[PDB]
Amino acid sequence: EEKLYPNCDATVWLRSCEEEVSEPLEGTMTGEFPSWLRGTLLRNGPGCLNVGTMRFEHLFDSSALLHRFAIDDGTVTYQCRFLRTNTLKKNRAANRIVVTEFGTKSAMSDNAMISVYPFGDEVYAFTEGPIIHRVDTVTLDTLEQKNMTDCVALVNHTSHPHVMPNGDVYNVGMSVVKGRIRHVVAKFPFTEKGDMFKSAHIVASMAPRWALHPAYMHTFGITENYFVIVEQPLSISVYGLMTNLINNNKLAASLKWYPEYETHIVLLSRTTGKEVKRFRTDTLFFLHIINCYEHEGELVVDLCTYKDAKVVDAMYVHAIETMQSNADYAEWFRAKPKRLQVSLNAPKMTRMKSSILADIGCETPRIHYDLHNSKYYRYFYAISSDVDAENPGTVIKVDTKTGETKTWCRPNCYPSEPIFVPSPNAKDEDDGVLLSALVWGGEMNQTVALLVLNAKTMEEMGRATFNTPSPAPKCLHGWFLPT
Ligand SMILES: [Cl-]
Ligand SMILES: [Fe+2]
Repeated sequence: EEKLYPNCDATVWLRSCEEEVSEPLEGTMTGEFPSWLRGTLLRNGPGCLNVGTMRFEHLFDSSALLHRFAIDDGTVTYQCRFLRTNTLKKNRAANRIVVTEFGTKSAMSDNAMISVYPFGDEVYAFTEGPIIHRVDTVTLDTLEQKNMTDCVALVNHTSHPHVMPNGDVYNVGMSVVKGRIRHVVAKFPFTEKGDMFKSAHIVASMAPRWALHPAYMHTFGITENYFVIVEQPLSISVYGLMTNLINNNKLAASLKWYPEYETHIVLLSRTTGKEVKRFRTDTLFFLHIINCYEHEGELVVDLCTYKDAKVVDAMYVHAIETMQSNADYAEWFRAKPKRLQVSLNAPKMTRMKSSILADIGCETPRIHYDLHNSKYYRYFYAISSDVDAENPGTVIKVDTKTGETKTWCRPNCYPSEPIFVPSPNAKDEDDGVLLSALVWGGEMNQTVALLVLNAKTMEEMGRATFNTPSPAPKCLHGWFLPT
């Protein structure tokens, strides 16, 4: 009758928005918002498990729900609107699940629920299939879609492209070249006058370790001189995926875990586009690389690591529903931030040094991205990933130099991925604020807030709180657009 994880309400993930907030909701302000903070926080995430009388069976299948916090002069409004995807249209028309999903068989999907990223002045919602959807940054209307297979011959891609200071976008994905799978880096070059998608081209590539079992990757790294590919022993079975698509099996069965093999860190030259170096580390699974950089002949790769890929199994609806009696659930979610380090001049297949960055589980990490991505940095921000923590909704700041942590948490409160915004006359790396979207657990399922933390102290500066007309689903990733 009793809970193994009494301080954790996993059912914050199991909500369906029943009514869109199309018109801006006025927010109840507490504390003191920074007056200088002006712009739009966009969020994306799962937002509907229901499809007529049917129900999705995995969280990754849940319908993409966009969120908008408009911030100006200490006032904040809230909106949320479903992304108008092909999958949503087809499922709603049929009033049932007619598209095969990651975790659900139909009775490829374009449910771009993972993230939102800027391509110049435009913003696109992503999943890892090749179709992305443009989003109106004011109204959350779904505008045109783009097909990355048509655009640059990507059959799939990560939902976490890298955005350069000059506006250029890089992303990694799979491409079939002369009947063979290759991992490729696509570049979407920014110019005011041009079209980033029209001028998109492949700038690097890499052969998979196993020709018909290419490695899955959710993120990739970039340094001054290299694209960094972390090739983990979780693979997509080409024939498996084809089979499941034909026979209408959930596509998750396409993933294969091979723990007898190690993880490789592969550097592709930004100059030549070819693999130039490769190193080894332990068998691990990862989703989010924190940052990569070169410093005085050393390569640094910071990422949030698991021992295996069981976190995927943890996010089945049934697994979430029954987690309070699951003795292994916390271990499935057991992530640890690690620094992988090696000399750039070291021989090929040298083992990397692997160090823990902090003695606390971290996920959905962010940094002072605009100034520190691909470069030396000191601080990252994340959310606690320990299911069995005293408070599993902790916002964490890690000082990578010292190992010092600073935290913010409140009872029954579940903050999102924190996004860093620098202060107007910023001197230091952590001279700014964190924006986080809050939901609450238990029966407090129709309240959302924008939290603003002081990045130096991790103290709450201010908060805007909203009530939604229907259940408020928990989001995944976002982006801040300054005015
Ligand atoms: Cl607390
Ligand atoms: Fe992600």
